[PDB]
Amino acid sequence: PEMVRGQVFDVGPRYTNLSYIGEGAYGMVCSAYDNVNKVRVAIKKISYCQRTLREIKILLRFRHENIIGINDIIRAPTIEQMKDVYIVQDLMETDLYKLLKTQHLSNDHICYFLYQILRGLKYIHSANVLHRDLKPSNLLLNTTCDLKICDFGLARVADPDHDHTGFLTEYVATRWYRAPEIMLNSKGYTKSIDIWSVGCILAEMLSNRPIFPGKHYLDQLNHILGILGSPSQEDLNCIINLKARNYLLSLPHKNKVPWNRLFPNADSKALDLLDKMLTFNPHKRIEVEQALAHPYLEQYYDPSDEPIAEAPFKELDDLPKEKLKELIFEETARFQP
Ligand SMILES: *CCC(=O)Nc1cc(C)on1
Ligand SMILES: *CCC(=O)Nc1cc(C)on1
Ligand SMILES: CCC(=O)Nc1cc(C)on1
Repeated sequence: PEMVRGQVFDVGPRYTNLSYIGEGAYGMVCSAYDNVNKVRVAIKKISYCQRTLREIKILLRFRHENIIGINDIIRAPTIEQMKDVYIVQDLMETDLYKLLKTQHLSNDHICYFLYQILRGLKYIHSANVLHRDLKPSNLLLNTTCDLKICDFGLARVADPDHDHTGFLTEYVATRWYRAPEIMLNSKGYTKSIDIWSVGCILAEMLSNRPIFPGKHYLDQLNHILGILGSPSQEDLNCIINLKARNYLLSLPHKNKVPWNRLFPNADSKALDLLDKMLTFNPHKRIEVEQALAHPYLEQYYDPSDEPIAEAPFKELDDLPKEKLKELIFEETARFQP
């Protein structure tokens, strides 16, 4: 079996000429030459977690141009022998995190990237799925700037009727992209949580810097309020939880920072859409289909070419380890000879 940085990376004879790419959310990732399709591919070693089963089930069900697919899964032929799982995907030149660290984006690139994010998100939301961890590093790009959403490890089926929670409830997803309501009264079980993340991504494309780089849980909220300003009476009245509402009432009045002052070189239509995605009240926040129909995206908008899922998708953290391993074995069976 082939080895990489003194660690087993056992992808069988189909995949050769490994090159270390780096570490991702799951472990070691290499490119390899796929001797069947005659192209280099990306391979991630997984070494279970409910997140692995969630990713695999979702990615195998979805089929969309702006969502990363699974090309192949490598594992031992039996549960008893199965230790590692290798997930083979299209090799992508880069991701939006790397690109923003190094490259200024043209307005045309920002518009095209945002279109493709929203086009992919339309499909995810049409399947009643929430991604819940949208951020630049989870947006892959190829050499021609085709964009694909990845990492469904934190995804959930939407459940708005069970979204309410108390103030300061702990949350898993990446802090800088969390909607204000996560810190106040929301479990992140509604589609509006993903639109906020997209808004944060758009702002980050406009300036190459994260818009709300909070250093800890509550500081994230105070970055958001530092730009949006104090919520209105109406928006406060929507927060029925007293601890959350009284926290907000305790704060000094903060003025809204105009978007054109934060992003003086931005397209005005981009800033109108940004405003609508970064709305404090999640009930007032623009939805994915409205965002696609926004004038900023008029060059691209074509709802007949923005497909939806054939059916809604449909738990994991309630199962013992032996049960989760058995389920991963079953979900990956289709790739065996
Ligand atoms: C879905 C995100 C992803 O695949 N990212 C990644 C892989 C590597 C090696 O670094 N980032
Ligand atoms: C708290 C009341 C509220 O904001 N609800 C609401 C607003 C909109 C557009 O839809 N529901
Ligand atoms: C599917 C994942 C992927 O292609 N990841 C890569 C590729 C390069 C370079 O950097 N990350």
